[PDB]
Amino acid sequence: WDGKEDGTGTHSVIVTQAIEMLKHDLSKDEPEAIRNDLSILEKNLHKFQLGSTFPDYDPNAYSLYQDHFWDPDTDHNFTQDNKWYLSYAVPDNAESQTRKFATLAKNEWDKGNYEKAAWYLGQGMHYFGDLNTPYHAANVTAVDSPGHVKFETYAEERKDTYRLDTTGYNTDDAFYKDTLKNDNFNEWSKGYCKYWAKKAKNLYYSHATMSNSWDDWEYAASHGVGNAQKGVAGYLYRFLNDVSNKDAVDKDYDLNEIVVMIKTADVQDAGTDNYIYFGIETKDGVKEEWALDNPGNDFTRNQEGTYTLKLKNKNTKYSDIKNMWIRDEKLTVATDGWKPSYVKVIAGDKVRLEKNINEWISGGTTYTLK
Ligand SMILES: [Ca+2]
Ligand SMILES: [Ca+2]
Ligand SMILES: [Zn+2]
Ligand SMILES: [Zn+2]
Ligand SMILES: [Zn+2]
Repeated sequence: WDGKEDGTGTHSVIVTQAIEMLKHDLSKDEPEAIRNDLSILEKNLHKFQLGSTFPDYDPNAYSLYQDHFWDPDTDHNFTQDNKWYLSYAVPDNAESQTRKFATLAKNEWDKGNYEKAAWYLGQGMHYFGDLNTPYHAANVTAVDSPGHVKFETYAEERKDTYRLDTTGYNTDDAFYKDTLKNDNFNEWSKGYCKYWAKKAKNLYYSHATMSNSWDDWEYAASHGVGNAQKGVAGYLYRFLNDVSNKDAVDKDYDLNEIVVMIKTADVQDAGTDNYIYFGIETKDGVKEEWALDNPGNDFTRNQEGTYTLKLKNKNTKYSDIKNMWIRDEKLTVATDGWKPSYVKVIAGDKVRLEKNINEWISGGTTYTLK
């Protein structure tokens, strides 16, 4: 959907209206902690709105915004499904970005930086809103259709007439309780995004094509914007339970992947063209190393990049890991330097590591994280 950098437009209306819906839907039996925590989110509504539009204006965005797309039936974005775009392939998609940002936001909340929590959470709800956008869930780019941008502008012009006051439910009903029943957050999130994205893909094929009428577009756009609002209301419910519930027993799951986020500092010579690797060693001594390389540039000055690393072993839990590292390999004998600001690591439902670095790393060295 459309948005503007100042935190307005369709994406902002969606998340803002979603807050109003949750307030209305909160049942008389809900604990005070959920209400209180929602109020903290309301106090930082501005940062939440800004988050909700930011990814369209992130200076580290990929050239084609391919992470804003997600086809629920293939589990891929268009650069992995469409033959013309295979050399832009990137594992990151709108489903995966939703939970990256939800997980990031929980960690900020645990630390008490509610402003940043709300900014991160708004970014997560941006991607979630995109997977509710028919063109995005059908993997149809702005390039493949002039109708794509046209459809989002149409939606934008009418966004205020799409505002819902409620889901149709209170938080005692299955709509909201379903979001709580699976302790595996990543699995629930993927499953919940699958439900909404498939609805949006159906809406593309049935109603939002370039050979559909104007009445068909109003339908696709009002259901689409409405679905996003509903979906966000539920997502927020689960989020607010995850950060407020002290008595919830915490679970552990085998990792399919590790998400590694790195920012390179904004000083002279901070960047590098060296090969950069992330690595782990389990307790049994098994070793896995990945190259950090999305297509296009990596580790240029001031650049934030996210690297999703698929595990070769399937019976690995985070607590099996003994060592982590970043390794810097240089092509040539000539001395060079890289200054990373930070590394964050996500595995499962949690940010496992946040390490401020701000120290130079020579090529041919290894930096130890754990
Ligand atoms: Ca350098
Ligand atoms: Ca690259
Ligand atoms: Zn959008
Ligand atoms: Zn779009
Ligand atoms: Zn987007």
